[PDB]
Amino acid sequence: MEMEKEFEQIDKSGSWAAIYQDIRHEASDFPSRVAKLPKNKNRNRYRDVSPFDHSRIKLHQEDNDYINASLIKMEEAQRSYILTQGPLPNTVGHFWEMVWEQKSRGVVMLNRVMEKGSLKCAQYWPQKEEKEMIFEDTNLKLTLISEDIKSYYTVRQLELENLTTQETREILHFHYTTWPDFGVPESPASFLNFLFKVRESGSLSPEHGPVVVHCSAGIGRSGTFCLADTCLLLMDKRKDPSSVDIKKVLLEMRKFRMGLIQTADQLRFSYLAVIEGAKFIMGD
Ligand SMILES: Cn1nccc1C(=O)NCc1cccs1
Repeated sequence: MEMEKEFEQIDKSGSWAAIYQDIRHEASDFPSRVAKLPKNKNRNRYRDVSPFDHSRIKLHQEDNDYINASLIKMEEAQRSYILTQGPLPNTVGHFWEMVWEQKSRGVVMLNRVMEKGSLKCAQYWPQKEEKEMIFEDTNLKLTLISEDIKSYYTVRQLELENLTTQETREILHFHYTTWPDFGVPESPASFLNFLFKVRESGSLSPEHGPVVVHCSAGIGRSGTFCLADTCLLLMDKRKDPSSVDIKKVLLEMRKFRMGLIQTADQLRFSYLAVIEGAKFIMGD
């Protein structure tokens, strides 16, 4: 079926939970043996969220190459994304090592450091220009260059230096700051505006390594971001945009990381975002 009318048909029939459970039943199951080794327990935020072995990002290190991060490679859309958990106190150096080694231009953050009165990820970037951060375990230096605070998101320019070679690179930090502590946003308008700002920066384009996207577990809000982006790109590429099947795209992405889209409310929000986004693209 088309998307917008499949949408109203699920609303009128109140069957979002049943649709979402079907997706969960059909999703791929692949091994995640490296994630479950005992030496990696303090590298995982949640015991039930792990990268598959076949798609995990490897650190360029001979001691321990493990990070909780996955490469989502979308062949028809010609887009790739790295989805990862919010960094932990003992993995902030690994996180920036990955950004460096994978040649990423941008980092997309969809959570606040504290939500619901608890810490959802480490404070992994510097908050003042004159107070830079040094990660001694991976030999990197990170400096805040500029910060632009808007009503729904903040954009930061960061300098990442590899202290071993003295090479430097500019990294863009796109921080969506207004996702509610409970539920999903009422309107997708500010989330779509944010996605378009990430696109306009070049961070999603083929001349750079894959964008790094995270929330707390790296599967819920993070899944919504890449699902909406890929679906809109396919609607632009195909002769028949109504052929794009958001459930099929989501199942394809779940071949690369488990659990993408965590609730039926996030599934409905993803439909809403793609539907509204397709009108603004045109041609309107
Ligand atoms: C050390 N350890 N033993 C078992 C599990 C862990 C662990 O590091 N878990 C992740 C988190 C640490 C602190 C906040 S979340």
